[PDB]
Amino acid sequence: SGFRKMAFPSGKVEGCMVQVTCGTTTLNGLWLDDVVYCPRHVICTSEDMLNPNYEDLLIRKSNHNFLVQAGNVQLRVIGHSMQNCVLKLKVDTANPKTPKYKFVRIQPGQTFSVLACYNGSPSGVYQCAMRHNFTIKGSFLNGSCGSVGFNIDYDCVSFCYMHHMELPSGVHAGTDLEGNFYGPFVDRQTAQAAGTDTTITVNVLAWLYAAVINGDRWFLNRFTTTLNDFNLVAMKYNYEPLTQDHVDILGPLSAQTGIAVLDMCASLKELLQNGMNGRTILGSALLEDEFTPFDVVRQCSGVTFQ
Amino acid sequence: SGFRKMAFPSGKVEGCMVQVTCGTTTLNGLWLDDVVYCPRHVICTSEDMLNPNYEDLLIRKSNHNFLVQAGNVQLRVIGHSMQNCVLKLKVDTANPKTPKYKFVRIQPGQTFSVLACYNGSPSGVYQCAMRHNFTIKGSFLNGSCGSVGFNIDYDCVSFCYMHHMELPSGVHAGTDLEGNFYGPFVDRQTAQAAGTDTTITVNVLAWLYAAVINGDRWFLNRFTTTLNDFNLVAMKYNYEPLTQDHVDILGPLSAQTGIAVLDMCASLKELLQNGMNGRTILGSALLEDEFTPFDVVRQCSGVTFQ
Repeated sequence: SGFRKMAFPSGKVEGCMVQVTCGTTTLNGLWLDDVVYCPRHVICTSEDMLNPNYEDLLIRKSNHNFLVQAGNVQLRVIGHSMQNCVLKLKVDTANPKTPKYKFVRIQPGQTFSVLACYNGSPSGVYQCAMRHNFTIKGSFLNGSCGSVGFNIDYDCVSFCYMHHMELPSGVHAGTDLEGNFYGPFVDRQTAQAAGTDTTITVNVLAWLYAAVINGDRWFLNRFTTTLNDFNLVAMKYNYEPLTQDHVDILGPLSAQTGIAVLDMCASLKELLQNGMNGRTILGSALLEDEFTPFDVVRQCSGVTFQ
Repeated sequence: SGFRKMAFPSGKVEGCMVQVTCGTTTLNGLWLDDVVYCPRHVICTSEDMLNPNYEDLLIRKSNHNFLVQAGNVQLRVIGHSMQNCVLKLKVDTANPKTPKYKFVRIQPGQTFSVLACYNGSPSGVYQCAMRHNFTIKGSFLNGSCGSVGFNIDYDCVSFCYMHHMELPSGVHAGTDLEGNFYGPFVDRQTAQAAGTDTTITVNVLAWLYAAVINGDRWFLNRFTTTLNDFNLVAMKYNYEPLTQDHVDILGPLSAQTGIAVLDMCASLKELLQNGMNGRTILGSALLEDEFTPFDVVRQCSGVTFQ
């Protein structure tokens, strides 16, 4: 028992992180097979970032201008290509430590693990969620660009995120591994507002299920509700409207706990209206929304990876 | 910027986890060099755990009764020894993936990363702290025993924790890697009460520094205080008494922020007396105490490991 924000074991991704330098700029790349993936803004100076023309900046770069270092090993770049907001560097050596992998573009609400890296070296691992406004709330300092987010399934690593920017508000923006940003963000040092950060309702419900499984039952109430009545409340508190797909995803947890989804929604309603009255749920004094239904089933049934 | 509970990258420890089976019991071991370390209660049935005589139970076991599996590889056990509450199994093969490592016994307040494992396979990684009552607040299901806690420094993995028990209250107890339990706990299925779980004051202060570094400044107040006056408050709220060693450890963070330790203590005081009035600090609605001063300096200056 107990319930923790828990990352995937990072070892498969550690073995893929390299350092990429171009002129004076150093950041992280991901070395899968014989291709190194990195933020295209590796070709930029501090000044370029104010208003980069990436196509023009890229012209003044050749293969040899990209230094790729895996630990101390220097990799040889024999080809480069810009794909959306990421550079692909062809190298002469396949990564021996390449795992089974896929590139996925995730939907808002889905969670993943970040391996925060500096100079091609891993420093730490934490969980986060793709927010409904296409930001993440990470921990990223200068040099962290190219750090990646992922999920693991048995032996397959699904990369879903590459870190590119911090917005002036201090939240984080980046791309999938095809180089398309999540949301409206651009790789330019200009003003960019996020948008309303709505709570991921289906995640909060999952976490309520988790609490119940773990003996934290005080918030269960006598009431039920309707999808429409609940959603009236959700919309007042900037909660994502709950859909019948959401109800479906919560079915297994409903089944294990014997608590119908809508009963759980009525508990949520009363929490939103009355607050927590200074109590906690699973050691938090606010409603947590960065656990997916899958995250809870995982942690509650001890799923394992190779 | 941003501040997250962040584990060490787990890859060095992944490569050390094996599965240990003895009769009907399976749990995790740690394979360092040619020795496999595991909870001695691997020799116990469910019934034995009510009142085990480990010395007597161990007599009816030979080398061949310990099956050790690293992935699919079966390791050969050529020697066994019980040291406190852990078994050491000598195997005929040195772990090729053995890192530089040490065994450390940590002090209350210190944090570490847990790699939660089942059947010798890693499922996830999270941070926790050794509490002042020698428990940890983990996430552990059946089969998790032998999962380890650690810290990394450059290339050296310091193991400080092996998971052994869940107490009837649902918190977690275990040993250092010499097999000595943290606290008064025993490897027997009997009633065991934890003790008062006091807040780790020096950690809360660190996390206040962290918040300030990250722009969360609302709780800074006009006041200062004294060690004795603060401690009068700490003792009322079940906070660890702050010592001058604590003040010393916070010096670098005091220096970076220009906020004297005792000014920060007076802010804490007012938080303890007035609550948070429904605001948050670094996205929490309560005072967090599982970041060490070191943890904050780490995350705030991007320290890296090989």
